[PDB]
Amino acid sequence: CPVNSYNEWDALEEVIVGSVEGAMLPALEPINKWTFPLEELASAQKVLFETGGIPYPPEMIAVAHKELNEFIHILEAEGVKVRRVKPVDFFASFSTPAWQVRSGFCAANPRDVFLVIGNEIIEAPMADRNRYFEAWAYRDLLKEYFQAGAKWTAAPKPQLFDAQYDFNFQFPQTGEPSRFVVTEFEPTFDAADFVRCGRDIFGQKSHVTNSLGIEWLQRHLEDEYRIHIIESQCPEALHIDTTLMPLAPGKILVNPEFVDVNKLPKILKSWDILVAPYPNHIPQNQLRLVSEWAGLNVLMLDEERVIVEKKQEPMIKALKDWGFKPIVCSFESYYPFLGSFHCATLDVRRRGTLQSYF
Amino acid sequence: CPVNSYNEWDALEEVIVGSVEGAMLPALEPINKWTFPTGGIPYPPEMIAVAHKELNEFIHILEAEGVKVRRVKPVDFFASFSTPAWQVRSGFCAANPRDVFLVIGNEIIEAPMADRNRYFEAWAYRDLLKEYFQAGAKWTAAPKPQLFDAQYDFNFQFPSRFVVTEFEPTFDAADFVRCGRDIFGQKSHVTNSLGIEWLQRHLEDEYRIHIIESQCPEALHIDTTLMPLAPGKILVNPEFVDVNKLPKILKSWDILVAPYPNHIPQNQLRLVSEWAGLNVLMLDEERVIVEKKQEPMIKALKDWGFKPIVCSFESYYPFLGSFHCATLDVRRRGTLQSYF
Repeated sequence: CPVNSYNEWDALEEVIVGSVEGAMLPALEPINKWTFPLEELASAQKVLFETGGIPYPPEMIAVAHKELNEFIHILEAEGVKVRRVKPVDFFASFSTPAWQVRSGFCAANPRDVFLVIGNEIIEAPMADRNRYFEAWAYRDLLKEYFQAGAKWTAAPKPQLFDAQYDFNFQFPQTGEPSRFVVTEFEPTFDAADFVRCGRDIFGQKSHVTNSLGIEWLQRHLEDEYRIHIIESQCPEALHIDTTLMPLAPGKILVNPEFVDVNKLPKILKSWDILVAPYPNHIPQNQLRLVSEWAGLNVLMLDEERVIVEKKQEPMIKALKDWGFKPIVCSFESYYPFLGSFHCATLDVRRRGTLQSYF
Repeated sequence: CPVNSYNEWDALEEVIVGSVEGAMLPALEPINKWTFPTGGIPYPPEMIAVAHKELNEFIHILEAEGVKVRRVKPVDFFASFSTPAWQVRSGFCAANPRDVFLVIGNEIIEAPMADRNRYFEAWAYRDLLKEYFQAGAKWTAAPKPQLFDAQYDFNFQFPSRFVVTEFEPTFDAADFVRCGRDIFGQKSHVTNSLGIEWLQRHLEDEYRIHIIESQCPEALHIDTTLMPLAPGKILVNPEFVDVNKLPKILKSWDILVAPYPNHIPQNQLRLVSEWAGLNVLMLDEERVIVEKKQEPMIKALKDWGFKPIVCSFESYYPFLGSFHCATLDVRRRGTLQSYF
């Protein structure tokens, strides 16, 4: 079976890599405006439109395609087979009986759309209406893997009625408990709100993943897996792979601003908590949807070799001091497409078996 | 758990029933024209009204027999919708729950349906599905198909051969009938080999799916062809099935060959075949709902030792189903067993 991946670190044999061609800007409503701190909202709301329909600037796609090519060259030189997803018509509008949008998004972030659990690929029930058909660019690959023995399932496709979103939402106060824009109307989650450690999987609630979605995944995986939910302190939370990143058995990288290490699930007590260094560096781009914590979005080729971004000099040094072997790559041109190395990949085959590590 | 159904015959406790409200006529192209003896046109209100009346008496019969009957949500079938690759003028209706979902034990599976107009047909059921999930049910979807032009043979002509191609997995749930650890299915104008193979893999830990060969050139759904009525008793359509070519495993069962109806349903709009009389619903191993004009079937079931419960339902036929099509048995009292 060509699909076999149980965690983030077993020796990487085959990976799907995203594509920035034909990419359309994120839509501001009703989710993504809440990924901006209030002081960034003014600039972002000029750039991003209500329901999509605006392409990424061609020059941004071109520069990102160049760094993507170098990233792929590194992967191949390190012995990984790379499957390049082909663009499709993200510019096209689509509609359901209840709502319509002006375009899709893009295929830059395979990690958001699918979970790989052992020999199974699961299509996520995504809360973002503009991403309703994002699996389409991958269906050639999925049908190939299914023909060769992979399991392939979907969460029920959500309706995404207005009831799924809190239109009175406001960020909590500094004291108050966390809260996000999605409601409990129906199950939704993005796959990248989860990271995989064999029989134990860690997730978070976010602006796209609600309790019903987590409950759905726990029931789907209940025979063999346990899902543990962390609390993020990031008010803009959307995806966990700049917050909590397993690197190897017994080693987990944690964001010091988004995680209170003293409130982490107790199962993590047997592991070494590697607290990420501060980057002292804000990436810049003509659209600015960056978080400074993009440096945590690393990709493990095995328990030792880790791809990390060239300007993340503190992360590179910490990884070396922690015993890893960083392989550096320029990749900040990918950040406006809302991912770095981990977001940009789906690790469909890592050599290994299902174990418990805690 | 409230969802618990392993076959077509264990004592029936809870059922979802279809609705004809807001129904849009079926679209001819590219599937349905090959199944008769892009939408946007409603069913005549008079046709809906008469069907609604007979539907209410069917529901009354079920409730009088101790069954809990759940009704769906009224939704906008008139609305158009579109994907990046295609658009349609409307949906269809919620008259046929049996087509849209498969109930396998405690799991409800949403079918990957080949008919573009039925892409959102699960929407009328989602309040119930979320209730059952909240109460412990498993709830899964086959990957939602793209339904590109490549999925259909537009130059199709009757010869077995069907309109759906092998571009991607598609099936309608009603192309399968359930016998505990063994399930019977068929290829049809909407269910292809990739679709069957998907379901076989999804259910491989506990179930075996046996494929029969339909002789019906218009084949669409198996529940007028092959109908398990009780352990060791299966009703077979003599025109659609060669009894000598049935799966070897059926050797140990009694094959009950359906009588000929000598009756063509009379309606202004006639889209189902004369074999609609096989589309019966079992309330247990003995009580069976059967349509009032199907006098040969009523007599045959009686002689075979069943207890027919008669109901007028021909006004539902223009909506492309009868009793089995119009229901989804979510709970029958029983466990998973082998019957072969």
